[PDB]
Amino acid sequence: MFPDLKGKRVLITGSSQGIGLATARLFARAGAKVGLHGRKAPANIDETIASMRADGGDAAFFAADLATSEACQQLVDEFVAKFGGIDVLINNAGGLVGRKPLPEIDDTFYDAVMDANIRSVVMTTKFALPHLAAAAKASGQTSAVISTGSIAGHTGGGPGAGLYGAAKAFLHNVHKNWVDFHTKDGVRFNIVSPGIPMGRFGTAEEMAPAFLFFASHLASGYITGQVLDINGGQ
Amino acid sequence: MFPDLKGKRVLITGSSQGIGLATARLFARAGAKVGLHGRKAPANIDETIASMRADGGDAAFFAADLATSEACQQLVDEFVAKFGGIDVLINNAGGLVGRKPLPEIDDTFYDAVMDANIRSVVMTTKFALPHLAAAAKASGQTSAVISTGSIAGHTGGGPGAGLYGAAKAFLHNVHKNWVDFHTKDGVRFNIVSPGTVDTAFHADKTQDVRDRISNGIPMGRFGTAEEMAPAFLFFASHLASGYITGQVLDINGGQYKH
Amino acid sequence: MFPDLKGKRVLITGSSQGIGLATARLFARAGAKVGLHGRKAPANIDETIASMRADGGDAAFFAADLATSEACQQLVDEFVAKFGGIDVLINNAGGLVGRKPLPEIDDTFYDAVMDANIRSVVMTTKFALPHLAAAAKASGQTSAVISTGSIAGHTGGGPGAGLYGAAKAFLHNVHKNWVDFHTKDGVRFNIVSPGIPMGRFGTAEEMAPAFLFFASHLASGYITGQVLDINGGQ
Amino acid sequence: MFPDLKGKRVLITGSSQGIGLATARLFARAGAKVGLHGRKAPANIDETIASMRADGGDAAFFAADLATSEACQQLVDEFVAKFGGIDVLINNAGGLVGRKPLPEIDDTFYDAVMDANIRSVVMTTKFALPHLAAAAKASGQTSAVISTGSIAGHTGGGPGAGLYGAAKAFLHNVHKNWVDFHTKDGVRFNIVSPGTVDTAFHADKTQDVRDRISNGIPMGRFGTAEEMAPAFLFFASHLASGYITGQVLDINGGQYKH
Repeated sequence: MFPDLKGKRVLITGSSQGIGLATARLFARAGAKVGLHGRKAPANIDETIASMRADGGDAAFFAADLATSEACQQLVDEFVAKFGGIDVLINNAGGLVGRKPLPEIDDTFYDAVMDANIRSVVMTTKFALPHLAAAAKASGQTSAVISTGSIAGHTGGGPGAGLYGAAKAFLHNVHKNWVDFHTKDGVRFNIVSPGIPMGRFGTAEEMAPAFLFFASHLASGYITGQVLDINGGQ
Repeated sequence: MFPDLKGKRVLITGSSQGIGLATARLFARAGAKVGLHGRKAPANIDETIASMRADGGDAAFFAADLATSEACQQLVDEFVAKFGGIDVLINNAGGLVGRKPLPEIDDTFYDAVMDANIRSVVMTTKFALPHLAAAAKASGQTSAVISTGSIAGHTGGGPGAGLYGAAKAFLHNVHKNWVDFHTKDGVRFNIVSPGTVDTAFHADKTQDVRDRISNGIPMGRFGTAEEMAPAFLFFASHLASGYITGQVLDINGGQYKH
Repeated sequence: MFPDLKGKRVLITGSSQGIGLATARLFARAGAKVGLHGRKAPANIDETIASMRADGGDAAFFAADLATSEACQQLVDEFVAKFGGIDVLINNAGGLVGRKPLPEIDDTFYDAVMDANIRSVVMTTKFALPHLAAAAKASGQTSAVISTGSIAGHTGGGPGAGLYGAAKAFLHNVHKNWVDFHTKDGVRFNIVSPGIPMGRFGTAEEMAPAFLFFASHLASGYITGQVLDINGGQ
Repeated sequence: MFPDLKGKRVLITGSSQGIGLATARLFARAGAKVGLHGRKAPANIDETIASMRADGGDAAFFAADLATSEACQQLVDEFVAKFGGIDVLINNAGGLVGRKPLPEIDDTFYDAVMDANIRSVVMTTKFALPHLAAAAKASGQTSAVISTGSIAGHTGGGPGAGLYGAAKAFLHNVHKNWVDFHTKDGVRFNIVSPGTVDTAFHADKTQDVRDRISNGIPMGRFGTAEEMAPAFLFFASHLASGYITGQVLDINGGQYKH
């Protein structure tokens, strides 16, 4: 959607389905080289890659459970081995995991939610950072980190979702620290967050352009530390 | 920057210079029909209009002081008479008026700041609304209102700018009400909130002050007017942002306080 | 409710009824000298003053419509003529005025809401400031400004209440400027803001202690620029 | 500071020193029965307990590292065994652990910060909740949970403190969920969020750094632990704050960024 995305090396965690996949398809159309990721390879992964290549981009799939640091390191290393560097990281791995009210929150549930939603983002960003910085140094422009937030990161998680909302609030805040200390490395950090004034739920296609906007130096070069909610007024 | 902006009728208040102008230019490059506005025509207005038309857009200039409701209604009426409707309203008119500490804020100054920055936005949006709604009904998509906020609307105005910051905070909030009651009219309301931008707005600042500010911004400099523009087009494009409403997007290089 | 409120000179705008009056009664119990205010004197004003004096404080009533600057100046002057200075200003004048949707917002309604809710606060604070500063200089402690906000100043006004919510948001912000530029004058600026998790609406008595807390240097001497919502989780 | 605190059973995690201790002292002066807590007893613990008892309150010390759920459950159980129930929980345990830039954040450090600051609050609140609810049911009023946030939870952690700031932001948010689902249990949840306070927390800072910070704070200095305490009592008192829940109160002398 932006001319300066052509050839950009874009790693998108949690892109085997949903918003992540929709976003990956848009980047490929823009001519980007896209790292697809999930815990397991989709059965139709070859078709998806073929389509992304037909659309004028490139794609490769990487399997990993990003709940551990070693998996985050391996994903980054595999992606760089394939495409030679990183221009854009999209942290979209994560999710609800399950729903448990406070009296039912044990260690196993806590660890599941916190590792899936926070450790994944912190460690993947950590390992991607030197690559993102090197890319920005080489181009004289900016590299981009975009993490997926939630409306719950603003006003709290729903039933059984206390930890999920708070985990997303964590991400909103840690990005502020990353802005303060890594703007000097040429990396911009922004967040997209996929009763309702619009009277309907949003689609995956409606969440995707915002990711490309935040990824494009042309579009958003002076924009960092932002949280863009896509919620039809919710 | 987005293909669905071609032919869109875009009224941009405060677009003679600076952010408003840079934004107008980008819209015309996208093929939009742009209403340019200021209190009086700038010396370069013919050149500006020519460039916008060469780009495949269109442009017409409208003079108004939007401090009164009558001027807001007349601007909207004149714009509709020229272009036939409204798809996008950008409320960018406003300004400091001056810098006065609290002890020096008399009615003249208070009224000047409040009318320039708040009444202008409320009344211009009011008069544009039926047109924006009709356009959305006709297209089956959405029309857009985008208002210019400020970093000051989050963390407070600087020296003598207490009313200016608070006026911008007013705009940030009133948009929430408009989302709640006019989303059903097919209108999306969003805010672009510039930080410190290298425009006439900050031309009074000494080199020492500019340097001080620049050193405190993570990106190490003031923004440019051109760095503000893409966000407006993004919010104006149903293709790009059709499920986005009631957002405030800060363009500040990491800066959150004056 | 706090021992250091004894003898404090407390001007409370919009205190002839409701939250303002309830707050005034608490200050008088704490031994404060209280300026009561409304557009018109209540029919039972003499009884109210007598009660406040019986409770160990003092009270006087001042009539004014604070929609104009001259009325704000006159109120401050009358209060200082009566009590000799100002330690605490509570800006509680204001209100909805009426309910009009955007297409019905004309100049007369706009002016009504904006003057009642914003001009009143800006001008009363302006005229009270030199007195507040002199009081803080003399005691070596702090003087206090407390303005009444609303939940609407955070999440927007309800039906026909767009301007009211936004006016309260204005107050939230202008206080930040006043913190930046008048903390040096020994004045603290805070806000109290009187579907619902608690399953009930709040009372005037439940809104009052927060005002005394923010007014007491002992309780809140390092606290400024705050907004305390009293809404049962709303 | 409030008459209804007399006899209240108040568990304060991280109360050996600093803010937690100053808060504990003020509660005991109000006649409360206070649970003091740290990883190990401070040298002055007998003196502290003596002073609190002389004031007409009571105090007992409980050792725990609240990084594990087991330790949180044991603390709550031991407190209830001593005092018979819980009226107020103050979650003040936490800390930096260390300062590490993002490249240096390994699992050991991450786990240490996250467990110390988040798991501690989640698990201690979980185990205290049935007691807090029973106390509120019995009194016909409310019990209170107050957690210590931070300025950093709003605007981000400083050098090497990215996880600490974000952990505090986590606490600010999770309280919203607890309000939504446990208000019906008669428990109010509020946060006291200190700015820069003159405690052991900042003892590592050079004079140059302390001076720099102090000059940027509107009130011109770090806060004291004693300046934090009244807010906790305010939030703990049903008399004072019975209709107040889900609030975050910053005590920062006008400072909003590190």
